[PDB]
Amino acid sequence: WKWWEEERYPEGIKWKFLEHKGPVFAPPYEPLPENVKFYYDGKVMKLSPKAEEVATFFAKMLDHEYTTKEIFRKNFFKDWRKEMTNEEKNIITNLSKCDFTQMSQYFKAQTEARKQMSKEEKLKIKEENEKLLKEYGFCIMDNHKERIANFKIEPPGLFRGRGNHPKMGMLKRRIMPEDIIINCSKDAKVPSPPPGHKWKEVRHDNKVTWLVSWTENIQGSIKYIMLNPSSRIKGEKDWQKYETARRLKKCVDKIRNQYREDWKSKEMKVRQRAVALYFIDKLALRAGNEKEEGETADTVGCCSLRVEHINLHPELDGQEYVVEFDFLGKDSIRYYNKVPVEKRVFKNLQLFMENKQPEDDLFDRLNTGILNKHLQDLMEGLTAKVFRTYNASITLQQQLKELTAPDENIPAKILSYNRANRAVAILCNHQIALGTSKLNFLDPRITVAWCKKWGVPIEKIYNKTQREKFAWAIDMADEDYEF
DNA sequence: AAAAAGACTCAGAAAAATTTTT
DNA sequence: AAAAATTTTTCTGAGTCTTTTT
Repeated sequence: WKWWEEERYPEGIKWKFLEHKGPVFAPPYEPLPENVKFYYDGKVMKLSPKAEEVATFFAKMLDHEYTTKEIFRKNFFKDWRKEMTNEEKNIITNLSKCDFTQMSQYFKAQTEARKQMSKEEKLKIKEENEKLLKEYGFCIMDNHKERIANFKIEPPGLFRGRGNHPKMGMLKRRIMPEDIIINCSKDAKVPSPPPGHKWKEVRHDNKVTWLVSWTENIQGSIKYIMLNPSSRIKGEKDWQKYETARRLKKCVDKIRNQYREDWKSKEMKVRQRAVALYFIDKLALRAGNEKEEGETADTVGCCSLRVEHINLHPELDGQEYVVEFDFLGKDSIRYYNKVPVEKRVFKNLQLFMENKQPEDDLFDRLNTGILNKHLQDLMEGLTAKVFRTYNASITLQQQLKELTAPDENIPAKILSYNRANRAVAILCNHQIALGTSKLNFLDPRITVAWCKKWGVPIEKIYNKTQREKFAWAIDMADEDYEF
């Protein structure tokens, strides 16, 4: 169904009808075989069901060094006791006297056991799996069958944040139907909660896209279940995403001229803003929103850089006015880069950097909101993130341009393609991994044009899954598309 | 005015399928 | 074939940006 060949809905309205079967809850907990033992202070101790299970989580991760760290254990053990009966709380005073080995051994067993299984067994579980997909992996939005991305409820276990995360080891509880909110069209058949239960709520909100949600206990973040990238609802937003970035293309040099001018501004705020944008524009720096203390690991972005994240070098290794960046970004991915900037920028930074402590905010007097506000003014619907797309995609365009070899073999052209990709991955700082940018930053039409231009079969670049994702791009693109 | 809540994009790990060698 | 290597898929965490609320 070439949904791209249809009329987009008004703004706000996401669909008119929607019907799903709700989430597949995590299966029940089967207790350990009586032969599988736990010991506390070297004394066999059979645990309460809830307690046992939790111990199993830990027991199941015992080999990761994860389990050696202080936050993890502290976080872990605390939560576990909560799940203990009173009397258990009385005996297990600490985690250090617990023996999860028999527990650890057991599962490892189960592991290899599975890793060696009969082929028939291998197929039985696939057919099983497949059956699941047919039953809960699709929904009906408006007039068609659409696949649901994540239909399996998040299973209880131990929280695993990125980097030096303060909530590492905390227990994720089991989500009950009483925690789930259902989103569907009023006229649609309501999925029936499991026997003996009730949904938290059933809503019919067509301004949103999700079919189910609930709140994740450890961060209080709302989780959702939405459709597949192949969705119209998904593919449309993405097509629009790239559309916007091309609009930026069309007024980038203008915006640029402005900020360069603002560097000169009287009001320092205007200056911080402008420098900040310089970076975003030039280095592809993220917004850098203000994170809630103690909730996540310490990672910063453009607007949230603390003065200690950059080191100013009037000169270094040949170049002058070099900015040395060194911080952890989203997912705690490290950002390190020595950058020769405009003398003006450099000068502003010294100024932004004076009279402060290492922990102070470089661009104090500035935030993402302030930033984006100005951006939208410059261009309707313009945000810091648009810059990243624009850059990636535009970088891909020229790179492939200058790199694409006419007197080249398909095998050869593919590499040209992949190098052009590295350049992007490089700027986006994906760690090197071309996946993210290929999948989320590059206007696929660019790749479709190229394949066509160079008589290279899409199949050679895009995998099955990706093709389904970029089908719009695939079906509606000239050899002559130009981002 | 601002902060908390809400929703949707993008991120690498872990795992599972596939392929490629030995 | 085994087992090692690579690619694909699943998972859900981590941001951006928005809207509600106070």
